[PDB]
Amino acid sequence: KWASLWNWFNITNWLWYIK
Repeated sequence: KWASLWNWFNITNWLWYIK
């Protein structure tokens, strides 16, 4: 299902900190 959009939607929180 559309449950394959949150696994990355939460990454933009820490990954944004990594970059």
